[PDB]
Amino acid sequence: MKEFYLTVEQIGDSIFERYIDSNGRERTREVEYKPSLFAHCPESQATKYFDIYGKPCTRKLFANMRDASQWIKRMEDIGLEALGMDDFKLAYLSDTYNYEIKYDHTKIRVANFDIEVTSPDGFPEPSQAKHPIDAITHYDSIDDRFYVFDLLNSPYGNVEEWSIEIAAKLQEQGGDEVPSEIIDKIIYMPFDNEKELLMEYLNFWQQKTPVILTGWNVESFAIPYVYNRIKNIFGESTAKRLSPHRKTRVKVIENMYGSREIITLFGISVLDYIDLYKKFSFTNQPSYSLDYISEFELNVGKLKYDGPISKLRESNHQRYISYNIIAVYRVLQIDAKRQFINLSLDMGYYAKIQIQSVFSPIKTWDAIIFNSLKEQNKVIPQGRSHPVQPYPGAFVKEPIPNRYKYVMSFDLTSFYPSIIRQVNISPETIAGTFKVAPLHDYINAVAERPSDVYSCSPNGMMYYKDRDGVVPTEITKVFNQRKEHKGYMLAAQRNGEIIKEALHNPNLSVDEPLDVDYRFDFSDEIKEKIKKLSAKSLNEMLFRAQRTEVAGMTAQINRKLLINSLYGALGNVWFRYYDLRNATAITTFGQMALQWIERKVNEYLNEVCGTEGEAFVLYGDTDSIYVSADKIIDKVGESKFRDTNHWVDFLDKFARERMEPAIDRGFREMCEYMNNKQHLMFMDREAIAGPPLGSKGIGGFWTGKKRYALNVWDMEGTRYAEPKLKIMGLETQKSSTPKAVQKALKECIRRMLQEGEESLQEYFKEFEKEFRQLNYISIASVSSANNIAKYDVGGFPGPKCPFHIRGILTYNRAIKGNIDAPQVVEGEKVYVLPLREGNPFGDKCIAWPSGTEITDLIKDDVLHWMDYTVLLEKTFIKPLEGFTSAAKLDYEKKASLFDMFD
DNA sequence: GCGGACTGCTTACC
Ligand SMILES: Cc1cn([C@H]2C[C@H](O)[C@@H](COP(=O)(O)OP(=O)(O)OP(=O)(O)O)O2)c(=O)[nH]c1=O
Ligand SMILES: [Ca+2]
Ligand SMILES: [Ca+2]
Ligand SMILES: [Ca+2]
Ligand SMILES: [Ca+2]
Ligand SMILES: [Ca+2]
Ligand SMILES: [Ca+2]
Ligand code: NA
Ligand code: NA
Repeated sequence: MKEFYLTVEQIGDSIFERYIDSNGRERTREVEYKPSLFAHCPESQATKYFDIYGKPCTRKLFANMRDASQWIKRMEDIGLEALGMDDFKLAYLSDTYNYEIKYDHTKIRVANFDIEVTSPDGFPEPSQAKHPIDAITHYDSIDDRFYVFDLLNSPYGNVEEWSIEIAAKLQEQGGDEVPSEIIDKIIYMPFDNEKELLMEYLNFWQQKTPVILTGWNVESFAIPYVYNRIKNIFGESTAKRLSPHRKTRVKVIENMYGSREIITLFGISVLDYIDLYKKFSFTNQPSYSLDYISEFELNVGKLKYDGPISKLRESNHQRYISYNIIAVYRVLQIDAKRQFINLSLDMGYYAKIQIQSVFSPIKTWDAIIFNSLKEQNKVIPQGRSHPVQPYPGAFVKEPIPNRYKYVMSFDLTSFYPSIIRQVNISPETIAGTFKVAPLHDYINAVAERPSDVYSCSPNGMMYYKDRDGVVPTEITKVFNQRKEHKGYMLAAQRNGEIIKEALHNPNLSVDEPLDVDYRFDFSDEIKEKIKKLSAKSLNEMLFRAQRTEVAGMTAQINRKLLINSLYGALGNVWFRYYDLRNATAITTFGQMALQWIERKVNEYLNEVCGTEGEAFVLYGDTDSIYVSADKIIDKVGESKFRDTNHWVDFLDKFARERMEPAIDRGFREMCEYMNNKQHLMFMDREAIAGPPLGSKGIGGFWTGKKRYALNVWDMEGTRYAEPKLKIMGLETQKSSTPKAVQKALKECIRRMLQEGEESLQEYFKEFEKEFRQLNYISIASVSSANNIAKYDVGGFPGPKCPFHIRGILTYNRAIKGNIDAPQVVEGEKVYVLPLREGNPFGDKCIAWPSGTEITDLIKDDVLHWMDYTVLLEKTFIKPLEGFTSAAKLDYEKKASLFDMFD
């Protein structure tokens, strides 16, 4: 096989590289890299290098890397540009690996670990590291083993060895329910004392030095605590053994009171899974405890234990260790589903960066573009200092707040990247400019054709139609990867519905789940068998179909993020190719493209459906149009339909065979208008919404911009077994909205759209009645908690103190001085509850860390003074009033003169 | 007292 790097670092005039050789062995080489930078030279001076603009450049080799840096600084003083890749690690990887990297992940040592630190002094600050580490579970992906380091003797209690026999038993058997599939992969190691533990961990660390280091909050807690604990005990020199190059860097962001440190272990790529999750999951959770996320992602039970964590080791050391092992495994399970590690490796080796740089799309694109330009023997420009400037973006149509029975939406495939490719927008493809007419002139085609020679954007920019651009070239390749993975995803979704249909007629028999590749559509042979299988087989297949879809989702939605982030990078002053001319060219073209096709779609419908002058497009956001399909249905009449599935098939056929061609013609013309390089405005049909046939449901409604709900039957080819609700922006979709209210509001909407007003009022009356019996957690609001100290004036709310921040200050007073009572962490999210007047807490509300039960110290008191009617009004009533008034409905039966009867 | 205009904060949707 071909060789591939693992981690690269720059230390002085040396580059430290860990890599896998052509035989598969992990090695480490120190290279005194001689980097080359460039400078402009006379046109006379013959050369092989030219900048992206065609200006000749002379290559300049350097004795070492510090020399290349001192030269960059000297060129600045002179006021001349120093071209080339300034980040020498990237240039080295580019040189050393001048080919597409095919990596073997089984050769990459990915390490998952978690530590336990017992502390009566509240949360054990990693900077201080004053409490003994009493447990470490460390999973190694090469060995496929869980290495457990267990401290039996501590100043905070002496315990017996942990039993793997008891750990394997069910909770109900007094066991700990460690998953049986890892029982044989656990390697247990007890220790007489902490020094022996920590020293044995260090030697284990060296024999199996992790390349990728992940876990839950390992960067924020585990890593800095282990580093600082070892430093306090064995001195810094030993604490540096965590780095394979013995070099670490302690970045200080102490954050007011206390000390927060950002420890960087050179030679190791740390990918904290909480950071991978926040960037790549595309969810917003009310809590980010591993327990909460595990339950959300895996549908597993919450790791239950009796007392506080600070006493779990002494009271139940057996469970203490078991939960530490399980926690490590939980992250592995989440990754097996989400596959963020795999995505990071993909993006990492594709771009040729340090793996941990996948968090930075700008670094990612800097490397991709640089490597692309390096092959054509081209020299990249120098990064410049730019001032930030506010510039506009997408167009959002203001909707008329109302109900909408039949709705059909259309969306443009990868809008902004397509625009980049269509117009050939790139730093080096700029041809010139032109005098612009107001945007509506181009939209209405009243303006004059900008150019007959170049590709144009209505922001005034012109680009070459015949030259290939680095940005369009590289964005196209990643986009092609995205289209591939989305196809796999959607096929699994289509197969997902197929299983859900067969689950209506399960076949009582003992069978095994069929061996199919869910990334591809089911064959007729496989389809036929599906309707002849049991429930044990079908439900297992539904699981695998969804795991395939999730794997496809991760792959497609994050390559989508990467390419959209390239557009965004063009508007960031830290990007090497920052250029508002290009950034605006994208957005302004985008604004034109949308409102152009709004007019074109209106015209095609007004005549072909008779009534001319009526607005069919009711809403639009950036690149979508929501078409009112009432008149389309009425032109045939609803009577000519067998069932709901019939007219859904009808519109599906109507949009596919009639609408889309007209839209294509509209974008063919616009492409010609702007004289673009290639037509790539592909608007396919999105959703098909409407009430079930012959029902009293309203189908859908809008309350305003980015706030609507639709009863959808088909979405991008996928025909749902049961109609799925498409809700955007409404309170049901916000993490700040309490769980029970999310359900209640959603059920209100479902009835609103599917069943009608009468059903809504029936469910409303019932919910209001039983509302007060809901668990307090499920009806607590959620909010991020920033700048707490900023609003903390002597334990009391300062001026303009936010509601939730007020709730926190109330909480701090209620648990004053009482250590071991959980503290609210600056930046994390909190649950919020209103309090009735005259409560002993002395404030409008209270707040405590989300994902947790409020401390027993005050829990019983809080449950009493909960203001239910306030919760009902603010969180449930008020948003529901918004929905109903907009759709012109009532959640409560109004008073009539008929009320005078019995 | 209390609603309307404004601002800070949070969280959604492209
Ligand atoms: C979601 C999102 C969109 N956008 C911009 C660029 C997108 O082209 C435009 C529309 O995004 P979307 O229409 O939501 O998705 P997409 O068009 O990019 O690709 P597809 O629809 O096939 O899934 O909005 C961003 O800049 N950043 C984002 O995070
Ligand atoms: Ca723990
Ligand atoms: Ca159980
Ligand atoms: Ca000993
Ligand atoms: Ca789109
Ligand atoms: Ca869209
Ligand atoms: Ca099409
Ligand atoms: Na972090
Ligand atoms: Na069947």
